Amino acid sequence: MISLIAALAVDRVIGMENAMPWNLPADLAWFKRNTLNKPVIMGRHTWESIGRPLPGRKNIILSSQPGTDDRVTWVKSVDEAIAACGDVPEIMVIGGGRVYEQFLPKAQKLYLTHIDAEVEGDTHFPDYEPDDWESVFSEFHDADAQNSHSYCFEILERR
Ligand SMILES: NC(=O)c1ccc[n+]([C@@H]2O[C@H](COP(=O)([O-])OP(=O)(O)OC[C@H]3O[C@@H](n4cnc5c(N)ncnc54)[C@H](OP(=O)(O)O)[C@@H]3O)[C@@H](O)[C@H]2O)c1
Ligand SMILES: Nc1nc(=O)c2nc(CNc3ccc(C(=O)N[C@@H](CCC(=O)O)C(=O)O)cc3)cnc2[nH]1
Ligand SMILES: [Mn+2]
Ligand SMILES: [Mn+2]
Ligand SMILES: [Mn+2]
Repeated sequence: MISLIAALAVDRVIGMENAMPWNLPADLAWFKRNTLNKPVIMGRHTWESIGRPLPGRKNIILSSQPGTDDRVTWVKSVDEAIAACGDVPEIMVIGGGRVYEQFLPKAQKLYLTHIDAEVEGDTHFPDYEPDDWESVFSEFHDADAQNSHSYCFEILERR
């Protein structure tokens, strides 16, 4: 099974200048819980944005060019990325925009955080078709001293 996980600001913005400008510790904790002990697939730009391997997960990087770090696994196509995960119950696709576009048609589940924040971005989550997806979990949180925007955790499953 393939799942996508992402955090979206207003208008599906996910990034600006190869960074995420907000800071929501509760959402990063949600990301860790939902990805630990699973393989994670990311594009090369997102690898550079994170800047180090994510511990406790098999890190698989898509790039058309040879890899430059043997602490992670490098692959050259979507099918190779999936194969490199092996026989696991759930593969997590962790972006960025280009990678999400390619894996969305193959995904059964979306883990989306909707953040009540406006930021001028250059990368968006794919326009997906709402009719194709059932919301099976949603949990809203007001802003607090650690998290400066309100946010909603949602899990959707392909109908
Ligand atoms: N808010 C969130 O949830 C979230 C999550 C992830 C990322 N982000 C943000 O998203 C932005 C990065 O997204 P992005 O769309 O620019 O880049 P991306 O999807 O992370 O990386 C694109 C790169 O991946 C490689 N690639 C993708 N598909 C491939 C394929 N089929 N075969 C081979 N290589 C492939 C290519 O690398 P080569 O050029 O080396 O061939 C391509 O240039 C950053 O701002 C980041 O902070 C946000
Ligand atoms: N919901 C969601 N939020 C995100 O921030 C997110 N980020 C990415 C890509 N970028 C990043 C950037 C940093 C870390 C990171 O530092 N993660 C640590 C945090 C642990 C914690 O804060 O408790 C990790 O071990 O996962 C992960 C992904 C992909 N999907 C996402 N999905
Ligand atoms: Mn092929
Ligand atoms: Mn197999
Ligand atoms: Mn806000």
